[PDB]
Amino acid sequence: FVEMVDNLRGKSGQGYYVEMTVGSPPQTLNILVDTGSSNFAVGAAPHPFLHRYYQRQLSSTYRDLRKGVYVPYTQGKWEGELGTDLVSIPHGPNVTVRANIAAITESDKFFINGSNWEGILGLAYAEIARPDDSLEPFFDSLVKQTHVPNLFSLQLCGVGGSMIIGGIDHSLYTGSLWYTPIRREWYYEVIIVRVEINGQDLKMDCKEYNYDKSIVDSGTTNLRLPKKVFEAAVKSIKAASSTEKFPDGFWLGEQLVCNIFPVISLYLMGEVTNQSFRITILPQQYLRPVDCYKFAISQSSTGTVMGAVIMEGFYVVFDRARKRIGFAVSACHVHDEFRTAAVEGPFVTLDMEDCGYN
Ligand SMILES: C[C@@]1(c2ccc(F)cc2F)C[C@@H](c2cncnc2)SC(N)=N1
Repeated sequence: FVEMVDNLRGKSGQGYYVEMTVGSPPQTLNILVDTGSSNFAVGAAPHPFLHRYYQRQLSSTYRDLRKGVYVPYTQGKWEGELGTDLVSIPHGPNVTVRANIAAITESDKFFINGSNWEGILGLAYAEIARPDDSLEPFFDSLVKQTHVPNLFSLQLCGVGGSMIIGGIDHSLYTGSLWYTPIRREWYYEVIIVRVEINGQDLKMDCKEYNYDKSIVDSGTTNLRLPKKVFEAAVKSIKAASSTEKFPDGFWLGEQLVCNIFPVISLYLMGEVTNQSFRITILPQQYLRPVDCYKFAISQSSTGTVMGAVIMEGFYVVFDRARKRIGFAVSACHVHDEFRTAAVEGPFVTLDMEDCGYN
C-alpha cells in the first residue's frame, strides 16, 4: 500500500481527486473521489473548464451501452451516454477492470472553473446509481473482476491525502479503529446517537440527528446537519464562543469572518448492543480558510452529511465486506498544542436503534 500513500490531490473546497486511466491505449484523467454517489462519470467533450476529457473514438476497448442518463442535482446537472471500457488506477492496485462509464456530454454547475479534475468516482452502492441499480458501480466491478479485497480507506488531509484500495495502512492513523455499522447499503448510511458541544449534550431526541439519514460523504465539504439539529448546535456554539461576538450571517454562512471555539462530538452506534463510541473535531476542521474563514457547518433537508469537515480529522475505513465504517485519529489532521481530534470508546448508550429514521 506504500504505492497508494499520497495518491490524492486537490484544492481547498474543490474536492479530492485520484489519477485514473480509461480506454486502450490508456487515457489519463483526474477523478473526484466521492463516497456520496455511485456513478463513474467523466467529461467526454471539450467543456472550456476541463484540462482533459475522455475521447471514446481513441479507445479500441470502448463498448456502447446505447442508453443515456440525465442526472439533476439541487443546483446543476450532468447528462451522459453510457458505455463500458477498461479502467486502471496508476497509484492503486496493479489491475485493470471493465467498468461502466458515463460519458458526460452536457452539464451545468457540475465542473468547477479552475479545478484540476474532469470526472467523478462514485464509491457508494448500486441502489443510488443513475439511471437505476442495474448499473454496477465501479468498486463493485473492481471486487467482482479481481482479488482486491472489498474495502477501501480514506485519509483526507487539510490539499492531499490517501485512498488505500483493498486495505488499511496503519501508518495513516494513531490509536485504534472504532467501527459503526453501515445501516443500509445505498449511501454509506450511519447512525448518530448523541451530540456534544464541548462535552455538553444537545439533549435532543436522537432521531433528529438522523432525519432523514446520516451519511459519510467525501464529495461534500461541510458538516451538514438537519435544521432542527443545526439550530440547536449553533445556539450552543454561539454560547460557548461568546467571548467574541459575530454577525448572525456568519453562522448562516452568508458572510465570512476575519480556543474560543468548542469541540464537536458525535457519538456513533457501536458494533455491540448498547455500545457506542465518539469522534471529536476541532474548530480547525469546521472553520475553513477562504485570515478569512467560512463557518462550514450548515443546515440540511437531506439529513446529516459528514463531509470533509469530519473526514479531515480521521482515517476512515469503508469496510464493505463487513458492512461497517471505521474511524481512527488521522496522523495528518490539523490541530494545536491544546486540543486534538479524538476517537474514544466504549460508551454505554441505550435505545440506539430508536435513533434511525424509518
Ligand atoms: C455528485 C455530487 C457532487 C460532488 C462534487 C461535485 F463537485 C459535484 C457533484 F455533483 C453531488 C453533490 C450534490 C449536490 N446537490 C444535491 N445533492 C448532492 S454531493 C456528492 N457527494 N456528490
